[PDB]
Amino acid sequence: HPPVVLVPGDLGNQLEAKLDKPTVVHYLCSKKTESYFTIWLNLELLLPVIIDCWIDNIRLVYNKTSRATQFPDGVDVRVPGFGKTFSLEFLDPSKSSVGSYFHTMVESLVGWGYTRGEDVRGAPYDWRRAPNENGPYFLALREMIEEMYQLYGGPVVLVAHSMGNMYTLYFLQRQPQAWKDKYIRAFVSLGAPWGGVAKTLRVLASGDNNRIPVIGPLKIREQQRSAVSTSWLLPYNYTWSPEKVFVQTPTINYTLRDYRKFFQDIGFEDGWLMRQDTEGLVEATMPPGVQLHCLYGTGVPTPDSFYYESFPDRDPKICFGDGDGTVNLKSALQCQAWQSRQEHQVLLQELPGSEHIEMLANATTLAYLKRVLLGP
Amino acid sequence: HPPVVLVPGDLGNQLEAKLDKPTVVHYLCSKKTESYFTIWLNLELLLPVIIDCWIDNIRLVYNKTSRATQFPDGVDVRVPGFGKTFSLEFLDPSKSSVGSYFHTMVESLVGWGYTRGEDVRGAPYDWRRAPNENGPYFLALREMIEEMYQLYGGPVVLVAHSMGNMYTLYFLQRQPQAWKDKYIRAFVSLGAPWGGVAKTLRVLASGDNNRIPVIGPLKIREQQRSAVSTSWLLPYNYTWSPEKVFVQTPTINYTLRDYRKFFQDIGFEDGWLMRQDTEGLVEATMPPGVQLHCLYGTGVPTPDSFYYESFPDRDPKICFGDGDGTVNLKSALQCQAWQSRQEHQVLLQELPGSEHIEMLANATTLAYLKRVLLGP
Ligand SMILES: *[C@@H]1O[C@H](CO)[C@@H](O)[C@H](O)[C@H]1NC(C)=O
Ligand SMILES: *[C@@H]1O[C@H](CO)[C@@H](O)[C@H](O)[C@H]1NC(C)=O
Ligand SMILES: *[C@@H]1O[C@H](CO)[C@@H](O)[C@H](O)[C@H]1NC(C)=O
Ligand SMILES: *[C@@H]1O[C@H](CO)[C@@H](O)[C@H](O)[C@H]1NC(C)=O
Ligand SMILES: [Cl-]
Ligand SMILES: [Cl-]
Ligand SMILES: [Zn+2]
Ligand SMILES: [Zn+2]
Ligand SMILES: [Zn+2]
Ligand SMILES: [Zn+2]
Ligand SMILES: [Zn+2]
Ligand SMILES: [Zn+2]
Ligand SMILES: [Zn+2]
Ligand SMILES: [Zn+2]
Repeated sequence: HPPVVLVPGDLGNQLEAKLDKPTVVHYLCSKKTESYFTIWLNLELLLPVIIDCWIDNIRLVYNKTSRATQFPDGVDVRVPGFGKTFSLEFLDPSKSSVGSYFHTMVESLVGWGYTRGEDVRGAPYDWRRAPNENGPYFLALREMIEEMYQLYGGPVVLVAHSMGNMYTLYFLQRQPQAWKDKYIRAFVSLGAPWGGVAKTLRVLASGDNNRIPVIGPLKIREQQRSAVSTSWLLPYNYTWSPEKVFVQTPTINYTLRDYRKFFQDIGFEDGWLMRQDTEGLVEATMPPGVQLHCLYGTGVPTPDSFYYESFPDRDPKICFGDGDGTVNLKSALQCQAWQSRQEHQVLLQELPGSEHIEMLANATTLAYLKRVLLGP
Repeated sequence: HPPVVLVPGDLGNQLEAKLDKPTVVHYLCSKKTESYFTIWLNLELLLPVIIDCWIDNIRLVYNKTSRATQFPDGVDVRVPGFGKTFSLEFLDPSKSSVGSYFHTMVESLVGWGYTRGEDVRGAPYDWRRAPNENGPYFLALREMIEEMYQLYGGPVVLVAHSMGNMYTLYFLQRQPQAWKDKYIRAFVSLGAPWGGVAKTLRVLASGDNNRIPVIGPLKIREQQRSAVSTSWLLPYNYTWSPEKVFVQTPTINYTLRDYRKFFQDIGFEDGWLMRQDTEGLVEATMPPGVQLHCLYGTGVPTPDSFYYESFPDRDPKICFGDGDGTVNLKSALQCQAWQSRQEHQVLLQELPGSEHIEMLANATTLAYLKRVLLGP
């Protein structure tokens, strides 16, 4: 069986932090820690009495001089488990039911003959950032793939979920074709947000605590705005219409042509700079150049626009379209466009009724993956 | 897949003729024919008893008043199969092994999904002339390209062999940039004689029957001198050195500065006029202005000069340099010069050991073409 590398989406692998901060926002917050602690996912840190401490540690500071993000002073954040699977099978070190992520898929692979950290390996990353600030991650990923090719006697299958598809596409578009032809067997794409997702507007405007409801919406908005990866997934012109209204107020309508004014009207102009930094990272029409399987969910009510009666501090009324609940269905059209652009096969597989996160543990998803890896 | 137009080199497509001649050079020659007959390639016409009849029909008459060529009186020559492929896949209507030309490439294209005369079409022409006398051909080529763009939903890839590269470069240099940006996807150049070939001197001086050995060398020289395209491919100053000696006699040495004296010393002053007519057709330093793939053969002994002990009626001693057997390797330098001169990519691809004619049917050549048309 071919070696496998797993690339998670946003919030899709653990993060750890160590503190030696010059100041704290509240006298209850720790200034300095003995060693690293799990900052995601750790329910203990999200209680209302100390939720402000967690925000001050997991947010990113944007630097206009360098056009890059920085951790807050004295805070280090590292990504554990690179080349392994534990930080990616469960999001909470206690391994709760809520935080079960890649575990079901990893367990299937091991059942088929794989060995964790050997011929199946995870490629976690700091999903708060866009690819332009994870240069070292992609170098590490290339070396891991070359290593796995040598050890297990064949090219590697890349399995990416959610935002990880955009990380993997960025990686593949920038490797030479001869390298991909030698080292990559296939690219299995699970719920890829090609061209952005409409819910990104709501995330920036008023926050979205859907995946971690213990955090108040205005508190998580502080962290979600500071993450470059949020603005990176704003809707793109090569998928959406420039006339499409994503945010509607009694006064103004915001299309994808109005991101500059949108960021100014929500009091977060740094978002516009991060959109500038990230809008051109993924080439609009360049295919990955490897055999591709695009698996996408349909039949799940998916937010396509938002109406605010009180903008932007009150939850909006959501208007729903088709998709997997997160990724709008029109994103799958991008996969179909790559057929004419590359020789390698591009297979599209609709998953009716399969939700964005739940497709990772779905038996139909795993059945498709099994045919790719083990053959007929 | 992108539409494809095939442009042949010299001798690279069939020619047909119809006769209503006022006189014949010999009483065995036909004066008037019922319909058109194949004049190239037709081995029946080349037997020694009637070889003079064929010369009198396929030669061109140069007219000093008009600075143009004319068919002999009462002879019409037409180019069959424009927009199709039959006149260009095989040079002999019997389809001999010798005359198989574009057939292998066309067969590959059809294997990849193309359809003869539909999204792959030939652009044959009267290769006896230089571009200044094929004005209507280039008009027909532009209309065919615009038609193919509309019918098949994309810009066209031009695939040219041998002299056809100079025809295609002449065409592209003279189309507006906005037109090429819309209608041309890429230009694949196979064995292009950028800047002339040294063997042209030998052709004019004493004839060269290498591609059709049944014709005596002094007889074919009559036809090759009368063809404007011969003088058009004399070595050019922007490739060769002005001090390079192409023809050596016990008395005189001929460089590219001596073409007028050369044409006088071989008793063919009309050639000097045809060189004047054609020396400025292709601009020396103007790039094609489209994405370009320059495929050139190396490692094949290529005539670079000639020594005559008896000038110019006896076969010379040949001195060999590097190239594809016909095109000297320094011609590929012209393609490398165009990188700095245009925005579109200029790719250079050496073909070690690939002969001028044989690269058209070579699997490595077709493999390169496949990636251009179908993508990675
Ligand atoms: C931003 O980066 C610049 C250049 O690295 C550095 O001088 C400056 O200290 C940084 N800004 C902050 C707030 O750290
Ligand atoms: C798993 O995916 C299949 C195919 O999309 C879908 O029919 C089924 O409802 C999903 N399973 C669950 C539990 O949603
Ligand atoms: C050459 O062209 C001139 C002008 O077109 C014409 O008058 C003359 O007849 C032509 N010469 C021959 C030999 O046909
Ligand atoms: C075909 O081209 C390849 C690459 O240039 C060359 O190595 C090989 O010798 C050629 N094949 C023949 C039959 O000449
Ligand atoms: Cl494939
Ligand atoms: Cl280009
Ligand atoms: Zn996602
Ligand atoms: Zn609407
Ligand atoms: Zn609506
Ligand atoms: Zn709607
Ligand atoms: Zn040639
Ligand atoms: Zn010499
Ligand atoms: Zn020599
Ligand atoms: Zn020499």
